[PDB]
Amino acid sequence: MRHPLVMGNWKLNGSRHMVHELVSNLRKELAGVAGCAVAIAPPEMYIDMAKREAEGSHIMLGAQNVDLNLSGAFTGETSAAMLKDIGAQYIIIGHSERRTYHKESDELIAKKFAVLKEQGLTPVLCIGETEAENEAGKTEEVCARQIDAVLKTQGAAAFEGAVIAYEPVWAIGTGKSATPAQAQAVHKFIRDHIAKVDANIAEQVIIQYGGSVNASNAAELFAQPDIDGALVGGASLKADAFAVIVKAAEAAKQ
Amino acid sequence: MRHPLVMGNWKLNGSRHMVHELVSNLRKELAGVAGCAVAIAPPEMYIDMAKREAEGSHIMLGAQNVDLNLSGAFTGETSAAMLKDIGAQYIIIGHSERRTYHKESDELIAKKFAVLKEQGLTPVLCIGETEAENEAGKTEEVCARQIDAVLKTQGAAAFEGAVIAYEPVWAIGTGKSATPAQAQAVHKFIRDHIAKVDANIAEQVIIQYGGSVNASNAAELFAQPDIDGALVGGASLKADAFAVIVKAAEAAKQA
Ligand SMILES: [Cl-]
Repeated sequence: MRHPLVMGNWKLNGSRHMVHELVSNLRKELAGVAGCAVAIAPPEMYIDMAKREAEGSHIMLGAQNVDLNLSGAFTGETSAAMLKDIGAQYIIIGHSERRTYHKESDELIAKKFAVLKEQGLTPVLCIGETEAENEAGKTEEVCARQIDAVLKTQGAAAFEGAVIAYEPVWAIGTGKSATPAQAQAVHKFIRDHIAKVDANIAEQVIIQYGGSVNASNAAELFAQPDIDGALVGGASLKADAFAVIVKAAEAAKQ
Repeated sequence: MRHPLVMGNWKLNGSRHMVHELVSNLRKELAGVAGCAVAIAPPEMYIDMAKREAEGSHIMLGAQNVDLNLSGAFTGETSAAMLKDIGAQYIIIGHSERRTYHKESDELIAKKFAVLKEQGLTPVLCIGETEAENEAGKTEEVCARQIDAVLKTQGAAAFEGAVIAYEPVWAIGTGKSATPAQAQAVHKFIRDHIAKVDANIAEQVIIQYGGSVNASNAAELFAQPDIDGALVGGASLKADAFAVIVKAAEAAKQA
């Protein structure tokens, strides 16, 4: 029985005003929630402020990316040691926006995963297939490759305490939609793939859905046995909507 | 005359403890400075804390990079609107570490310059030639090309109130250093290049030296007429050393 995790990826959205309002409203909307863990990833300059504002709540912090070095002559980079130092626990790596827009390779993302692991932070490893890969029936091949970049170079124990987020990139448009059954099939495949190396590790990995989640499909999605929560995008910017998703995850896994 | 600017590029160095200690020590060491402007660029997650620690001093804040979007579905990016909101003013763009390790193009860097000007922020445009380029006699061609990415798309007016930092990249990990005379010749070339388009704008541009600057060598660099300060790396992590540099710039440019 895995404790669910709902994480808000704020993407490139935030301000001093917005952080104060949204974190305060999240605390209020999440009052009484005990059965679903909650994390947020504001833009990096606001992590400190958000952590301090989250004091008194159960909201955990996180970040949207990390680089490979801990310190040194690396102007503009993000250090895992510094993310740990300001209080970010859940660090998104390999998001589709970075694999695409920033050409981040599977191997680079696996290096990120390793640095996070060495610092004692929790990677949120994003994986998923494109429109063409999905059409060609390559969903499993792609997800296995993206996972193997870590599994084959770092061992199954690399996944102890880790999170994977499955992004059905192929379903981004309003023309295509992933059903809970389709999502479940991919999550089961992911878990089964790790289980071939270590069944115990596979059992404890948190596999979040990273496709669009709303109040009308959350119950069904979270009703699936291998779906352990969600990495939420736009809905994370509105406290009421985000809390509905968190409560649905709590209700489903109780 | 041009009022000098000494800016500390902390690079990938910082922690809450380090920020508090360093900013406190900088406040003390720089409290008596009048004739040199000072900025610091901590790692992005520490800008807010550093800005709050600097309140009450003349230390200005800055950042080490920016991306192109103000907001939206751009996981992991840095927004100029957010840098403005948290209090950063001097934004380093095109640093040699980013042109090399992150393959940032002249054109990308010029787009970053434009977004910063749209937000009322001050670009610190880094330019400079590699070991191979220096060996090939292309110092001027390279600097001209990197500057032209902005000048030929946004005009000389884009350089109002802006800063340029010249990095002799050929001096990094080669065990060599540019002499003050060599640095001065490059700075005068950069200024003359902009002057071909607008002499007035060229006279007011702050052109910082971005090679290695140390408490020991700051005076000899700041004695040069077209060197208006420095973008300091390692010495920026020790308040005593950084203050010696600031004071050297103040003394060199003082009435
Ligand atoms: Cl110090």
